Amino acid sequence: SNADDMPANWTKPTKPYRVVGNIYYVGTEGISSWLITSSEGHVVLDGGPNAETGKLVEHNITALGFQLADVKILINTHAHYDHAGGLAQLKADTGAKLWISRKSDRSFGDQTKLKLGEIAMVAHLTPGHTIGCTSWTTAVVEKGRPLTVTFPCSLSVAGNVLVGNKTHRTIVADYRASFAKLRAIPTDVMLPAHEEQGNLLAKRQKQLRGDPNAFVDPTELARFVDASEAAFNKELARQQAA
Ligand SMILES: [Cl-]
Ligand SMILES: [Cl-]
Ligand SMILES: [Mg+2]
Ligand code: NI
Ligand SMILES: [Zn+2]
Ligand SMILES: [Zn+2]
Ligand SMILES: [Zn+2]
Repeated sequence: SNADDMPANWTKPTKPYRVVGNIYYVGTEGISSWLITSSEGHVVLDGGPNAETGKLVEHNITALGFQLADVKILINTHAHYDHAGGLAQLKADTGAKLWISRKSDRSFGDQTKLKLGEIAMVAHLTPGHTIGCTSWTTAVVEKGRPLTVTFPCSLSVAGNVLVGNKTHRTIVADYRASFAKLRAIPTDVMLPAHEEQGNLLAKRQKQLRGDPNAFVDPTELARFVDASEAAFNKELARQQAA
């Protein structure tokens, strides 16, 4: 069965940086983690694949000039190890409250609003890969220009049973509804959970060369959903033939 070897870049350090507005990238080369800041405290979304990368996230937060003690809320895209594995370490070292859609401190439902000072975020449940998959949205202002931001879950089909799933019986219908929900979200800035899903490394280089809108592409979430759904369709067709 699945050997769960980790691609090398999932645990490879990369320099943290400001993306847009009050959103900062603090993850690894391959696995995203995001710091969203306010004068009343910060949110961290995802923690990388293990306790060691959770420590790396901590040090990226403080390398950007912020205080770890000011992290107040931890959130998640989906609760598998590659995105959630570092959250327990961050929880222990920050005393922050861990939000997880229904060890967690608060459950939440679809359209839940998270507010912390200037931070306003909205959870959009996007079940499929797991029943708890959560995509997050927010908005920022960058050089006086308003921008909408979406943190989609991974839209993965890795290890999913799509025909005769006895656990998640509605899995195919959930995926298809989640695809539709994500398409219906206007999104100037898509910030995905894996580097290759957003070309984040190359965008960071564009930014260092002076591109002020390197992360802005209002068509990208539609293109990501379309690509994830094509891969979903292919895997579904394979499992149906077998
Ligand atoms: Cl996913
Ligand atoms: Cl994934
Ligand atoms: Mg827009
Ligand atoms: Ni389309
Ligand atoms: Zn997963
Ligand atoms: Zn992943
Ligand atoms: Zn998902």
